[PDB]
Amino acid sequence: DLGRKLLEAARAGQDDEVRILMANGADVNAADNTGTTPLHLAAYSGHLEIVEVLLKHGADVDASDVFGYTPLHLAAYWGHLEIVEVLLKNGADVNAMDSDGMTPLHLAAKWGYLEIVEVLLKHGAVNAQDKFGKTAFDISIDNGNEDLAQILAFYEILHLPNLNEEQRNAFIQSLKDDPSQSANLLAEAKKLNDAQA
Repeated sequence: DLGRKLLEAARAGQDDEVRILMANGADVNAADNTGTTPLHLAAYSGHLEIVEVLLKHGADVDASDVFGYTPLHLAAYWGHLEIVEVLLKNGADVNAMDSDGMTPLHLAAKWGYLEIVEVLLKHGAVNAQDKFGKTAFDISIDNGNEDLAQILAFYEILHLPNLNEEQRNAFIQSLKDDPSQSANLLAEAKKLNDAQA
């Protein structure tokens, strides 16, 4: 049973066993009844090289399990920066949502992965609300993570349509003087954004 062997080797990080299983015609996109594929297990376990091989042989980069998790979800949840970069480089939907409406940005913000949040925003990650109506910034505020709230408020302020350059740079400079106030400045910015619309 080559599919099961490929799933086991993908989860255990056995690179040469994955190569040999591929050489015998194992299905790159073999999924168990939960919808979990070898790319899922390699992105979850943190095996970058197996991610690169699987993607090289045609692994579905946007395969979702019965919970709605894509491999990008798993890489963001478990803090695998380089696997996030590799999956995005191979066309992963940066805005994929799970059963709870959560994007990889939500899961990366949940654990305070600053670099993964940066990489996701570089690839055009969108600000979305989960089932609880919460954004990645809200998650940043529920936790005591000042840096993450500062970055996410930087991006929210950066993308407001009705602020002019002097106001936007004033809010950004106000995000570098005291980051503890990142939650208040964004609200001030949003009020101004809606007064000039």
